[PDB]
Amino acid sequence: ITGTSTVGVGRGVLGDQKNINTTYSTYYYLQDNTRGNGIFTYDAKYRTTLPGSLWADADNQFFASYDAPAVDAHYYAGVTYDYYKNVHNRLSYDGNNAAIRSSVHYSQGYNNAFWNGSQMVYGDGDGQTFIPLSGGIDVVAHELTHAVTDYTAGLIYQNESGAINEAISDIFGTLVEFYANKNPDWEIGEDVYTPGISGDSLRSMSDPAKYGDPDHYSKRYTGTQDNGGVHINSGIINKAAYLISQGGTHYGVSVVGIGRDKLGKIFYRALTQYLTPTSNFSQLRAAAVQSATDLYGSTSQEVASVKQAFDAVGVK
Ligand SMILES: [Ca+2]
Ligand SMILES: [Ca+2]
Ligand SMILES: [Ca+2]
Ligand SMILES: [Ca+2]
Ligand SMILES: [Zn+2]
Repeated sequence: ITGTSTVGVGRGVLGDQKNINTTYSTYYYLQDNTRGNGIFTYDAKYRTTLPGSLWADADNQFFASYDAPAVDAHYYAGVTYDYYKNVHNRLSYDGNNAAIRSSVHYSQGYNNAFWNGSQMVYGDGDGQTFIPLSGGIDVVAHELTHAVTDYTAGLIYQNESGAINEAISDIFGTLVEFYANKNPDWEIGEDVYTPGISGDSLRSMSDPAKYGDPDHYSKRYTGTQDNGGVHINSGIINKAAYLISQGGTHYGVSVVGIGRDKLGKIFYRALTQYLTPTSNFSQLRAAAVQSATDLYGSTSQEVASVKQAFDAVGVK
């Protein structure tokens, strides 16, 4: 809508207070005009019809419990946008400042979130397996990253190329969590998963096997579930990415870590320059080696660590 840019305040899913960019025209709308062509947050009103209604509020204060998922979707989209702009010089997900749209309160008891090709969508959870999914900054950045991947490499959501697609989203969701300094870790979804149980998460990058996901290529899932295991086999790449950043010895293979900043630079380059819609794990390795080569030289420690990390998870 057309109006005056302003700033409101509210409380997120975890009860923390934050400022959010809104737009004023009779009502105050969740429309942030300070980033690209805008960040827009919508209310799906427990239906499955999308996008729903641009979020309208009478007084620019968002402290109602119904408000919480919208506050976080809107705010964390902004943070994710800032990460791509400040760190990788990328303007929104398409590189030309496309508007970012999210709907919250999607359906009833919906325990997922997703990018649907045009926008992000967040369930409220059922209150025991998940609380509202926009409460997790690694979740929001994971989904938004799917949009980045779709406009660049175009990795198909099937088999190995789909596992790569999921791992990239876990990797950048995590880097964005570290960027925001939001109690960062190498786990996925810990802030919104199982509010009854502390210390757990949906997936772990540092030790995928903790939840039954493979951490070596020899253990990859080869059946048909989950589109050929796109959320399962991602553990092999997540573990590789964790090793490149943090170092470690895994199945007897030792990796010298090069840290988060270089991990992000290497993977962002692989993603935007070398990967294609049908890339498999072996092609990911070549893309990553070539990226680190471009950036740091063929005899650098950085190239060496990328090679050892993929050797450690059995990807040749
Ligand atoms: Ca209000
Ligand atoms: Ca965390
Ligand atoms: Ca996390
Ligand atoms: Ca939990
Ligand atoms: Zn995903």
